[PDB]
Amino acid sequence: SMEAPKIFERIQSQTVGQGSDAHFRVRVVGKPDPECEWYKNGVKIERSDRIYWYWPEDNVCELVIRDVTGEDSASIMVKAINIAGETSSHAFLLVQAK
Repeated sequence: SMEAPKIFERIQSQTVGQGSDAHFRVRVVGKPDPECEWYKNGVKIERSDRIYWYWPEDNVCELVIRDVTGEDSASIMVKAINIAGETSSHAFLLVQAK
């Protein structure tokens, strides 16, 4: 008895000073536990030392974009998926210089 992912808490838009770190969090459940995928301007995010996502809590998937630059302003999208379905949540990241 599989259950499609359901977002309880959507991601919120962030306006962050260039050089600071951007954080995005979604609370989502599903059976099996859904995998979490993040997209920056439509491009799927892969982990690096600057940008990665993790599970700070079992039902919270978080994206961290460290030391942002103007080049990081973007539409941010998280997609939670498991064998029963997928769902997504959207926000933007707006970077401000100095």
